[PDB]
Amino acid sequence: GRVIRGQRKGRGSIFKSHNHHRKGAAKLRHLDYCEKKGYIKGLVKDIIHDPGRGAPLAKVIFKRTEKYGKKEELIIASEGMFTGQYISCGTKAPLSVGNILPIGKMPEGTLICNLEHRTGNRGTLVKASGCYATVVGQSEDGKKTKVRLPSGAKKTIDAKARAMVGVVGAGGRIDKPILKAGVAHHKYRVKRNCWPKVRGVAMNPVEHPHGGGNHQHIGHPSTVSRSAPAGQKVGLIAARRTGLLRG
RNA sequence: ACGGACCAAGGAGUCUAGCAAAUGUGCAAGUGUAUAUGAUUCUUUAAACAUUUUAUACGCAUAAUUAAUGU
RNA sequence: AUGCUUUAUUGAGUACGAGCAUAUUUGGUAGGACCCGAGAGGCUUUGAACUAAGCGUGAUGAGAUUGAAGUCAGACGAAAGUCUGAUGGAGGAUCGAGUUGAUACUGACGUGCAAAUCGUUCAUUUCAAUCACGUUUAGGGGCGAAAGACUAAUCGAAAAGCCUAUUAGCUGGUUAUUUUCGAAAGAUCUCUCAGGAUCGCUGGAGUUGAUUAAUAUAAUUUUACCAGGUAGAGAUAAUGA
RNA sequence: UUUGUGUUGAAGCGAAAUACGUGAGUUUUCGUGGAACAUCUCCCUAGUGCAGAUCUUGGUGGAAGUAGCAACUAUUCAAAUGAGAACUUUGAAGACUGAAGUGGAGAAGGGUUUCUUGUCAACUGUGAUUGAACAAGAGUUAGCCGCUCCUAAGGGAUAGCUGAAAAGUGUUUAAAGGGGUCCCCGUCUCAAAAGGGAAACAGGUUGAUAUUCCUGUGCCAAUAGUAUUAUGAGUUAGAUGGUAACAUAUAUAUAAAUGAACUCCUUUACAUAGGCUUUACACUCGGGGUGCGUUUUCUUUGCACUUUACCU
RNA sequence: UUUGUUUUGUAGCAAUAGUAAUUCGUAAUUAUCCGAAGUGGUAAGGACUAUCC
RNA sequence: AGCGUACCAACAACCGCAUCAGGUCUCCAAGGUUAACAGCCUCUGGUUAAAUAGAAAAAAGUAGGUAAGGGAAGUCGGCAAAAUAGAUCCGUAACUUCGGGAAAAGGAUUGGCUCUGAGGACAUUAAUGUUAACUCAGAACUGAAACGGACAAGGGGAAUCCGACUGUUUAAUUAAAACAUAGCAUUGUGAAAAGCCACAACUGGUAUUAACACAAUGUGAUUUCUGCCCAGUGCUUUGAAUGUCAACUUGAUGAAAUUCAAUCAAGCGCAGGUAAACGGCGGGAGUAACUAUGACUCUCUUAAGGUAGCCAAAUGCCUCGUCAUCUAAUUAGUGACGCGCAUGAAUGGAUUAACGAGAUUCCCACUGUCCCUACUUGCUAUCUAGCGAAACCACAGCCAAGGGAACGGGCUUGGCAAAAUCAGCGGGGAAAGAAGACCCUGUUGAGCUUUACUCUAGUCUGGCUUUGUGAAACGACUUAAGAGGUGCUACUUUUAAAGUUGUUUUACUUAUCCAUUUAUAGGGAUGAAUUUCCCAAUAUGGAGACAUAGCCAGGUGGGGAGUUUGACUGGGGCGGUACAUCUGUUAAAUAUUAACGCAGAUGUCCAAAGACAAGCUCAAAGAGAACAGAAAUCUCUUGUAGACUAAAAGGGGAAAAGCUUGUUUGAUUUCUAUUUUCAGAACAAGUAGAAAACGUGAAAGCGUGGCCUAUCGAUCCUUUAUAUUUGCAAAAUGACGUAAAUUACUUACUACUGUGCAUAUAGAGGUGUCUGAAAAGUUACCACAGGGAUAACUGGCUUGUGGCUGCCAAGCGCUCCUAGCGACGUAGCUUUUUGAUCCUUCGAUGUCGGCUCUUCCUAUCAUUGGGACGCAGAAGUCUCAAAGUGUCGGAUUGUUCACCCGCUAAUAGGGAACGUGA
RNA sequence: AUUGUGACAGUAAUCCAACUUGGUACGAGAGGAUUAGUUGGUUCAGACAAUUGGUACAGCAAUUGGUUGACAAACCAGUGU
Ligand SMILES: [Mg+2]
Ligand SMILES: [Mg+2]
Ligand SMILES: [Mg+2]
Ligand SMILES: [Mg+2]
Ligand SMILES: [Mg+2]
Ligand SMILES: [Mg+2]
Ligand SMILES: [Mg+2]
Ligand SMILES: [Mg+2]
Ligand SMILES: [Mg+2]
Ligand SMILES: [Mg+2]
Ligand SMILES: [Mg+2]
Ligand SMILES: [Mg+2]
Ligand SMILES: [Mg+2]
Ligand SMILES: [Mg+2]
Ligand SMILES: [Mg+2]
Ligand SMILES: [Mg+2]
Ligand SMILES: [Mg+2]
Ligand SMILES: [Mg+2]
Ligand SMILES: [Mg+2]
Ligand SMILES: [Mg+2]
Ligand SMILES: [Mg+2]
Ligand SMILES: [Mg+2]
Ligand SMILES: [Mg+2]
Ligand SMILES: [Mg+2]
Ligand SMILES: [Mg+2]
Ligand SMILES: [Mg+2]
Ligand SMILES: [Mg+2]
Ligand SMILES: [Mg+2]
Ligand SMILES: [Mg+2]
Ligand SMILES: [Mg+2]
Ligand SMILES: [Mg+2]
Ligand SMILES: [Mg+2]
Ligand SMILES: [Mg+2]
Ligand SMILES: [Mg+2]
Ligand SMILES: [Mg+2]
Ligand SMILES: [Mg+2]
Ligand SMILES: [Mg+2]
Ligand SMILES: [Mg+2]
Ligand SMILES: [Mg+2]
Ligand SMILES: [Mg+2]
Ligand SMILES: [Mg+2]
Ligand SMILES: [Mg+2]
Ligand SMILES: [Mg+2]
Ligand SMILES: [Mg+2]
Ligand SMILES: [Mg+2]
Ligand SMILES: [Mg+2]
Ligand SMILES: [Mg+2]
Ligand SMILES: [Mg+2]
Ligand SMILES: [Mg+2]
Ligand SMILES: [Mg+2]
Ligand SMILES: [Mg+2]
Ligand SMILES: [Mg+2]
Ligand SMILES: [Mg+2]
Ligand SMILES: [Mg+2]
Ligand SMILES: [Mg+2]
Ligand SMILES: [Mg+2]
Ligand SMILES: [Mg+2]
Ligand SMILES: [Mg+2]
Ligand SMILES: [Mg+2]
Ligand SMILES: [Mg+2]
Ligand SMILES: [Mg+2]
Ligand SMILES: [Mg+2]
Ligand SMILES: [Mg+2]
Ligand SMILES: [Mg+2]
Ligand SMILES: [Mg+2]
Ligand SMILES: [Mg+2]
Ligand SMILES: [Mg+2]
Ligand SMILES: [Mg+2]
Ligand SMILES: [Mg+2]
Ligand SMILES: [Mg+2]
Ligand SMILES: [Mg+2]
Ligand SMILES: [Mg+2]
Ligand SMILES: [Mg+2]
Ligand SMILES: [Mg+2]
Ligand SMILES: [Mg+2]
Ligand SMILES: [Mg+2]
Ligand SMILES: [Mg+2]
Ligand SMILES: [Mg+2]
Ligand SMILES: [Mg+2]
Ligand SMILES: [Mg+2]
Ligand SMILES: [Mg+2]
Ligand SMILES: [Mg+2]
Ligand SMILES: [Mg+2]
Ligand SMILES: [Mg+2]
Ligand SMILES: [Mg+2]
Ligand SMILES: [Mg+2]
Ligand SMILES: [Mg+2]
Ligand SMILES: [Mg+2]
Ligand SMILES: [Mg+2]
Ligand SMILES: [Mg+2]
Ligand SMILES: [Mg+2]
Ligand SMILES: [Mg+2]
Ligand SMILES: [Mg+2]
Ligand SMILES: [Mg+2]
Ligand SMILES: [Mg+2]
Ligand SMILES: [Mg+2]
Ligand SMILES: [Mg+2]
Ligand SMILES: [Mg+2]
Repeated sequence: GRVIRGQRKGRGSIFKSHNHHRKGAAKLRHLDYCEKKGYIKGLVKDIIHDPGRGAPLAKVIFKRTEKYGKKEELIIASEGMFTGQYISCGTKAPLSVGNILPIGKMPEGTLICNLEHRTGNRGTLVKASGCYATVVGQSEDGKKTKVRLPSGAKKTIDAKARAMVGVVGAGGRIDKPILKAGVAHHKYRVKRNCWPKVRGVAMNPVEHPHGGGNHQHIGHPSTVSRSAPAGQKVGLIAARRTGLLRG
């Protein structure tokens, strides 16, 4: 047989990310003395667009505290921020949209985004456009905070980790029909080489488990086990259930 | 039924190991001078000549049979 | 126990030794093995000047048609709203040169101009558009809007050199004269039925005999003796009609 | 081993014989040839005897003076040269290409095919005096056109870590290297003759080069120390005008309006579609001047020329 | 510092160059190089409007 | 400063083997007509050359043009060609996703010349002057009624099938209904200990990412829908109640090696979920006031019994289904019907405007497709001067028949047969090209698949090491309180003490691992910014002896590797076993003898159905005896086997080989000579005997399985029996046994000597392909060596079947065998049907039908001349000589065949390699 | 060089209609021949061009675009139409 299409992606030759015009990685600010004792405030200079990403980025300027000079950050922007705005980051910053606070000082019900799942991590969890989380519970002895992730899962975090108040901007962009093949050609042109897609039952047996036959059918159960080797896991992977959902 | 338009040159049961039968030769209860060494051997000679100054190198034969101690 | 005894059975055993060395020929075995002949397998290297996909930097598409939202004006109407004229320039919109392709004649040619060309006809031109140079991906691997397609006239596994004079129960060939003898195409076993081993049929060596109109001998008769259930017959004898 | 032939002609080859043998073959004559050749007296030895294998290499036939020498509209008259002109040169005709040209200028690829002179053994599928064939000599000139410098998609390396090595990765805890006077910054190197980017124009000139040569007029970059003269400005440690938007150094030449560490910004620097508008090049009309053409008839007529670069 | 001009200059380069003509012996002269408008083919600049999961 | 600078850029300087009609990237761009850088003509610049020229000019070709009357009658099919086209002014249906359809369909006009009208700017005063530039309307005249005059330039309409649309594809035979697509649905994953994927290892891709994300599948716009089944196969969830399931570990025994036990791994099992997972979704019988039908009922039965829909559909064999319509005539088209061989719901069902170099039917226009051909132009062909190849070639080229390897140029017998040469042509040379690609064979391959055989990367699970420091709690070996029984003894029975060892559960930080940074302040209270108080004196943060890593062990594992997938055979395959055996016959009177010949049997059975002895006589019939009868049990007569003897068939058997009794284990251990098959090998199955111990009978005797002919198995390995026989490579193991003697290394004698293993001899565990390999499929993507030893055509022998012709006379014909016929039976002929066979061809004889063209036959349809009738005439029927002359136009189908509409004089049947593809 | 003989080989014509005979023969009626004659036609064969039609790069005329200054005369657009 021949190596399957999904196996070739791990070599990373024509399947690497398309990133010529991207603007940089979005991080929080590095944890230091100011955000551990008081707070520090930086000024929003511009909201810009990142070619591969749905959400927009804010360009925000802080003033160096250990030397004379200015410093730059790129941060996922929450819906409501404007150019000319001052935001404040630290353990003692007030509760307002756009500030960055430790999650252990937020009351129950607050909507947060751009969260650290470990302290000092510089933000990993809630980042896609239109997404938010919810603070659901606080530990009685401190030290622990409970949140509800966009997928619906519940997760307990260290209570010193940081997050931004508000929701990710540019929300609602999965409600417009794409409606044309060329529109999707332009969409993935700036992401990676994953489109269009030929389906397995239309191939020959050498190159897919679904190939061959005189009638274009699968011929074997399409739910495969978690333990199958690389060239064989191709249908529905370790599915607990199939068919239309009814609840 | 297949190969062959014509002419000249080339073109296919051999070599080595190991066994047997047949036949020629030498000696004969024996037979074969191994590897070496010797010599008034040294164009030929890489051939030929020699054998350690009641005489235990080795092979095959002179005795068979049995899993075997053995006989 | 220095085991004994006629027993019976077995040995490639014994009963006053024949062997060893050496030419040559022939037979069967291994080797390139009488000569020339695969489809394949393995080890190590070369190629993206063609073509496939991604990426960087640049360049290119005569002319014409249609007329979306927005805007100005006029007419109705109690409100809500509705009618007519112009302006405007949207769309994987329409026709069509060039460019990019290849529907039909199942046309020409088919010892071609050409190892895919020529003529007319046809599809396509603001977009999933076309071209150049640079750059990434290398063989059981790559690339594929998917035809087992393409990867230098080579792809249901590229090209180059070695292992290698690989192996073939199968096709083809196998070179001076005269003289003498002269077949088999049955049989047994066989992953055996286009093969092989074994018997039979043939040749060549050698000894023992006969050479005494004898004896041994004979695909022949005669004399003596033996065994048989086919042709014929029977159905009033058995069985079955 | 024996015993023989040859310049008074060996081997080989061609045609033969009142010749021998059942036969394969021996033997001899004449011609050509010009230097070696046998042994049958008996033995030894081998890469030792061809009609074929779509056998191997080389040479030669019938087919046969045959198939054929058909795209791209098309040729004619006279003269020169020459041994010899349908396809070399000159003049006169009739025509084609028709700016999306067999017109001009470059890239990839080629490497002297370029030029002048000579010249025809072979080639230029008919001819050939022609030619990109053959021979002998020549010809390519830059501060301003390019490369060279920058960085891109990317390639190769360093430290470390893997692996027997060959090789694979490329900061993954390097006392990394460099630069601003001791302190700061901080891996190296290559990859674009269409992307970024100091600076030039016109006329003339050769058989063959030209924004490169000649003539004239300009521009850009660089230029160390010491003095001396000259130009100009400023305080007698740094000038003025305007209410403002902002402006001012015109000396051969608008050259000078202080400003260290440290810090911020701008230019380089950027997609597509649609119409409106401006300037330059292009084309056209009517006057003036100059040359040419038609002219039985008509035509104050038909055609050509009437130009002006960078730089200040 | 105000006017039609006393007046020149193709603003300098620049006519000394180029082009089209007419003469003079086997290289020199001389004359011209100037008045008003249309069409929109190509190129570049300007101020704008629109499109993008 | 250094390096480049000539020339070509295709037209002969480049690549294509060449001076090849091919391929190959950028910039400049005039006049006329026009919307136009289109087409046609022209000025500047370039050229007048092409591997040749002259003459002639017929067949045939190739590229073109025209054609009276008809108008698709041609053909599989309107293939090719024709018709239409620019602008302006009118007029436009069904249907529809309201955007379209649309250039729908249709109608009228257009030259030239002479005129009229309408559209701007500027500067002096509603007046006056100076000046453009191209468009658009109207009118009169005019001409062989012509005018987008050349160039350029849509045919349209009514319907059916498929795909929604723009897009993509097999470079060089397939451009599509195939792929893609938006829309819809399902699955996995909260992260540097995560999902999917790469790598030998170290390390990487997605990732400059974070559920509105990345990854893996299916279906394929909109509209309206998406039924029932979790039994099977997959996937997935719970676990010490729970069976099975490794290493390690612990215990018991033993001199030890061993041996025997026990225990919370994952898997499977047990118990659930899931169909927009793979997939599935029934028969029989009766019944309503005429028939017919079956709302209704009864019955078998599944995990569930095909629901909404839809149909002789690109899906229906029968089939050219039945009805209607379209035509003159319809295997075609459309609309209906439905027990549908074998329709059906994201394997998507049913529809659908717009779109398409997609598949089909009809209508108008148009025409040389056709009736039915003719004429004409260029370039070839032709003759000449120059120049000048190749394929192919056993030898060569007239026929008829014969025989022959069954189709001859050569052989036999005949016909005949007279130099040399030019141009055409396609009957033959079973013509050329290529070691047949279909079929079979080979102990020759390869690609692909899987619940074929054997393995393997990856992945999941357990142990040991890496691996340090404290604590607690439950066990278990080591002690003390008992119901009982047992023959002192020998064993379970109640609650803390013993030292150690173990599960498990926590705490610590320094091993180990991860993250962030410029390793930049010890814990609490849309200007510029640089020369306080209290509390204590490993860069930081997060995990932590768990991960990770190394060795070993178990599960899963077509993702991957290697290999296999019998023989016979009226071709192979499917069937069967004729593959190891046995009875009768074919078998031709010794013996042997074939076929997928004929009628059958075998892989067993028996403590007696084996051995011996004695007594007895069987099947059946007749007569007779209470219930008793056709048959119960009793006597008597007759009785050559007509019974019985395990199982096929054949042979044998009467004081027995059969039945009934009595006693028994000869169905026992060892050895020879030999018969059957046959090589005169094995196995196996038999015959005659010898040595030993026994049974039976009074005894002579008989007995080594079954009255005779079938009833079965090598090497290697394993397993139990036998022995006064052996071994384990320098030696010993009963035993210092028995006698002496010591002052010890003393002397002599003996059949009998550790665990475990090996070995000799005998039986058993099995190979049925039976003289004995551990073995699944597919190839329509295909390879190689061969085969006319072997299939798919023509030809050859045969003639069952197919077709045609005879003989006899029951009966038909009102009557009457034979005008015309002829049942029950019988003899032939032909090779225009289909079979049977396998002789020729597999280093190749082109495989259906039509079109075209010639010739042959007669078994005569018409035309010529006759005979007979159940013959008035007319019209016909049977038959003789006879092959001279004819034997058509169309609708449907690829058709041969068939069927219908027509005309005719009649619309006969056949052959020539199933005549005829250079 | 003219005119001839002619062995042998090839060979060619075919079928139909109407009318008269005749509403006759025959027949109860209904119906209704043969044969011969006349005038035409189908298929085939061998020629031919007075008439009709087809054909055009003899010829004459008309005309679109372009080009010679105009008229006249012409030419190009592979045969412009
Ligand atoms: Mg496919
Ligand atoms: Mg597979
Ligand atoms: Mg499908
Ligand atoms: Mg052969
Ligand atoms: Mg041949
Ligand atoms: Mg030779
Ligand atoms: Mg000898
Ligand atoms: Mg060989
Ligand atoms: Mg192999
Ligand atoms: Mg390339
Ligand atoms: Mg590319
Ligand atoms: Mg379009
Ligand atoms: Mg073509
Ligand atoms: Mg063709
Ligand atoms: Mg396929
Ligand atoms: Mg070989
Ligand atoms: Mg003889
Ligand atoms: Mg053979
Ligand atoms: Mg007998
Ligand atoms: Mg008889
Ligand atoms: Mg000699
Ligand atoms: Mg000499
Ligand atoms: Mg030889
Ligand atoms: Mg030869
Ligand atoms: Mg010729
Ligand atoms: Mg020439
Ligand atoms: Mg032309
Ligand atoms: Mg021209
Ligand atoms: Mg043009
Ligand atoms: Mg030259
Ligand atoms: Mg020259
Ligand atoms: Mg020549
Ligand atoms: Mg030269
Ligand atoms: Mg420069
Ligand atoms: Mg880079
Ligand atoms: Mg560089
Ligand atoms: Mg540049
Ligand atoms: Mg030059
Ligand atoms: Mg130069
Ligand atoms: Mg040059
Ligand atoms: Mg080459
Ligand atoms: Mg060329
Ligand atoms: Mg040429
Ligand atoms: Mg012609
Ligand atoms: Mg005409
Ligand atoms: Mg006509
Ligand atoms: Mg028809
Ligand atoms: Mg027809
Ligand atoms: Mg057509
Ligand atoms: Mg329509
Ligand atoms: Mg489509
Ligand atoms: Mg399309
Ligand atoms: Mg193709
Ligand atoms: Mg095609
Ligand atoms: Mg599809
Ligand atoms: Mg999809
Ligand atoms: Mg659909
Ligand atoms: Mg289930
Ligand atoms: Mg378990
Ligand atoms: Mg199925
Ligand atoms: Mg139904
Ligand atoms: Mg239908
Ligand atoms: Mg029809
Ligand atoms: Mg079904
Ligand atoms: Mg369903
Ligand atoms: Mg289905
Ligand atoms: Mg010619
Ligand atoms: Mg030749
Ligand atoms: Mg013949
Ligand atoms: Mg022949
Ligand atoms: Mg003859
Ligand atoms: Mg022929
Ligand atoms: Mg073959
Ligand atoms: Mg072959
Ligand atoms: Mg294989
Ligand atoms: Mg496999
Ligand atoms: Mg077979
Ligand atoms: Mg006999
Ligand atoms: Mg008897
Ligand atoms: Mg008895
Ligand atoms: Mg018995
Ligand atoms: Mg066998
Ligand atoms: Mg056998
Ligand atoms: Mg296979
Ligand atoms: Mg045969
Ligand atoms: Mg017959
Ligand atoms: Mg042949
Ligand atoms: Mg052939
Ligand atoms: Mg043939
Ligand atoms: Mg008749
Ligand atoms: Mg008849
Ligand atoms: Mg035929
Ligand atoms: Mg026949
Ligand atoms: Mg053909
Ligand atoms: Mg045919
Ligand atoms: Mg033929
Ligand atoms: Mg006429
Ligand atoms: Mg005429």
